[PDB]
Amino acid sequence: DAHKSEVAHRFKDLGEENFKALVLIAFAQYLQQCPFEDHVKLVNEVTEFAKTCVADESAENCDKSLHTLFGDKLCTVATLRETYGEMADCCAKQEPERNECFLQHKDDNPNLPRLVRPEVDVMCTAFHDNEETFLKKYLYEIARRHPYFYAPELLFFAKRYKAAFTECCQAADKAACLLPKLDELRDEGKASSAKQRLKCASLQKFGERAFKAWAVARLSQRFPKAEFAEVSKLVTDLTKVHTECCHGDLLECADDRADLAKYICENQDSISSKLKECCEKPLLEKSHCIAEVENDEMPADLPSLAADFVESKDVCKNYAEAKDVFLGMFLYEYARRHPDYSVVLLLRLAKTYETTLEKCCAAADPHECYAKVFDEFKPLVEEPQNLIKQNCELFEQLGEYKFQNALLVRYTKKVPQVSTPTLVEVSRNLGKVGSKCCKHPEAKRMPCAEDYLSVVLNQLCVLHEKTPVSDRVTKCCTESLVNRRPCFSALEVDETYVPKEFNAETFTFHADICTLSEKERQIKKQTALVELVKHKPKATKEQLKAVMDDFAAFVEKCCKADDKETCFAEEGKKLVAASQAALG
Ligand SMILES: CCCCCCCCCCCCCC(=O)O
Ligand SMILES: CCCCCCCCCCCCCC(=O)O
Ligand SMILES: CCCCCCCCCCCCCC(=O)O
Ligand SMILES: CCCCCCCCCCCCCC(=O)O
Ligand SMILES: CCCCCCCCCCCCCC(=O)O
Ligand SMILES: CCCCCCCCCCCCCC(=O)O
Ligand SMILES: CCCCCCCCCCCCCC(=O)O
Ligand SMILES: CCCCCCCCCCCCCC(=O)O
Ligand SMILES: CCCCCCCCCCCCCC(=O)O
Ligand SMILES: CCCCCCCCCCCCCC(=O)O
Ligand SMILES: [Co+2]
Ligand SMILES: [Co+2]
Ligand SMILES: [Co+2]
Ligand SMILES: [Co+2]
Repeated sequence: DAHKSEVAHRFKDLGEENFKALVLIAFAQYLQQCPFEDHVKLVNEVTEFAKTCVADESAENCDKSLHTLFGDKLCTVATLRETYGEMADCCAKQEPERNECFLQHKDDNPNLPRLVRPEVDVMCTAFHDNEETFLKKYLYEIARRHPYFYAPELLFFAKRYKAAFTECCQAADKAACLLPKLDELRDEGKASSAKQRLKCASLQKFGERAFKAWAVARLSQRFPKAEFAEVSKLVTDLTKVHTECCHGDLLECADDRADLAKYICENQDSISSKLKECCEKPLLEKSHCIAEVENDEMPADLPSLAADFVESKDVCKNYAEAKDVFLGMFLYEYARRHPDYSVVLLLRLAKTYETTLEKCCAAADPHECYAKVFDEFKPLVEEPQNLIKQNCELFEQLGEYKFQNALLVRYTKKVPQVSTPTLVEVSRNLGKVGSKCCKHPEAKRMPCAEDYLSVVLNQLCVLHEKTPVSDRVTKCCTESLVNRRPCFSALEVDETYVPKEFNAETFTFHADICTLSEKERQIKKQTALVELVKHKPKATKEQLKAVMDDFAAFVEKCCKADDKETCFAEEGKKLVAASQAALG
């Protein structure tokens, strides 16, 4: 509907709850150093003003744009120059430039102390006694630490956090219930943040064409019944939405997503049969629902790709008159028939086909030259499939924890220069990827692995390039995204590496380990295993196994011993000397 007041407009569309939550997020992301109660006050002022406008749109300042009003509120902050320095100078600018000014002065890494997780009982009491304040303080705390995380997506995590507390605080064992859930949500939060940045970094580092190629592949998988023309229309729209979201303006990004959501829901008949329930959903949820929609089933009578792309005599002619449209159609056709492939695999095939057409269409006899291009696809398809069966079989033999340890040893041996915390975190996450994706049937394993492997390898690459230690990791991280995982898969053992000198404190343990959680204990042991491998990198899988066995016995025994701490000391020096002798 037409509206005199934009803020009254947004308010009625979102509802009061979502509005108040998003305003809090927006303020926390722009003013990261201001305390909670000042933010609560601002939220309440903006919210009370919104409701003035809902009641009377002819009221003072209700006609103003939400950008103008938002900037106006920031500029009423007293300590703005004293706290944010030159951000105060934004206030001397007219509104087109002012929001741009403010947006540039967001601090990606604010110097804020790590957010500590309270005990389960204190959280549950806080949740019980003061639900609104509990949940909003933390929304504030997370938003100010993540100024670029898309606010509506953060709102969606907050609701799952709320759900976890509702269930687990009434449980018999609260901590056994709650802490796994909070660990999952944190992982998904770190993953969502990873993807968002990775989209923008891909788009800038590699450009639209490659971005669109990725999108063609994925949308053809999701929507195999759609005609190429429609897919291409969605890709073009999807590419522009990303472009404007990567600039970081919330309203712009939200409006764009909701336009694309609106388009897709009006054209369900031309896109997918799986959009129905998504398209009934309210504003913020609809775009989010559509992003996570499941693959539609493929049409029945699908011709072979050979006809248009190998056997036609007009392959070169059709290619030459529009190369990207032709390659787009190739990718569209291949992808829609193969939801079981990774997008990157599909892009490798499309790039192979491109390379082949480029040379073969310049040969005296093209039709001959390019007649067996589909043979080049066999190894490309094989390579990821092999690793899947190979890792998921090993996962089934060992279980998550020991699978993780198998990885620790493998990757420490390959890149021993990486810091111990990084190797532990990456190997654990890689372990979970196996734990999650290996449970799927074959058809679903490769897309699963690609998605989760993408965020884990992003997190590694992000960590690494802030503190570089290995050129080989650098090369894998700075390569094309299509080649990133194969580059990492190709890393060999570093036979050059000179062992880390012995540090007795690293391999001394204490009685505290017995009472720690399964998670925390595993981490202390995994830390030690990395260091063991770094100190003895020529140790055989079987030699380490013997040390790992003796260590298990050491823990088990000293955790039943009366005097725990002298056990750990006395037996500990024994295990260490024996191990040193063993691994010589
Ligand atoms: C989107 C966030 C909304 C509210 C979140 C409430 C959760 C608070 C408990 C976790 C605090 C420490 C962070 C963590 O390790 O999980
Ligand atoms: C520890 C806070 C977890 C909150 C999860 C919601 C999404 C926020 C983005 C990523 C949060 C954790 C990032 C970090 O470890 O610094
Ligand atoms: C290039 C600066 C504007 C950033 C645009 C925001 C959208 C991307 C969200 C990424 C959040 C993670 C933070 C980071 O990795 O820098
Ligand atoms: C709604 C987003 C779908 C279209 C994605 C655009 C192409 C960018 C691909 C590069 C980033 C990969 C991250 C991921 O696996 O999600
Ligand atoms: C950086 C490599 C990205 C993948 C390259 C695949 C090449 C074949 C696809 C050509 C681009 C199609 C773009 C489109 O029409 O949407
Ligand atoms: C884009 C810069 C200013 C953003 C903050 C404006 C103040 C209201 C925020 C909440 C309402 C809009 C949220 C949305 O539609 O996604
Ligand atoms: C696979 C179907 C595509 C439809 C998704 C529409 C939403 C556009 C994505 C824009 C990304 C903004 C950042 C984010 O929400 O993570
Ligand atoms: C580290 C164990 C993860 C569990 C699954 C193994 C993944 C191996 C295949 C990787 C495929 C990703 C997509 C691709 O590069 O084509
Ligand atoms: C510091 C750790 C770097 C090494 C870990 C990255 C490698 C994981 C990607 C591939 C995992 C499944 C297939 C494979 O292991 O080749
Ligand atoms: C050569 C230096 C002395 C080594 C002392 C033993 C430390 C290695 C134990 C860590 C691995 C145990 C993990 C497990 O399988 O539970
Ligand atoms: Co309207
Ligand atoms: Co009660
Ligand atoms: Co625009
Ligand atoms: Co080198």
